[PDB]
Amino acid sequence: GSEFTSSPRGDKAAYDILRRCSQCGILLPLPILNQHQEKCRWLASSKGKQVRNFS
Ligand SMILES: [Zn+2]
Repeated sequence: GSEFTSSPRGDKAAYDILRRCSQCGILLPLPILNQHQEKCRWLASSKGKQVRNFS
């Protein structure tokens, strides 16, 4: 099988309100997530190397 959520990790009952970043590993509630969204977007936009696209 190739399923997920099948490995040992910490236990909590609030992982649905929190948000996590697949490239940063930090967890934010909601108002502090705005600072992550701007900075993580700026880095991901700036990280543009070996690019090639034409018609
Ligand atoms: Zn991030």
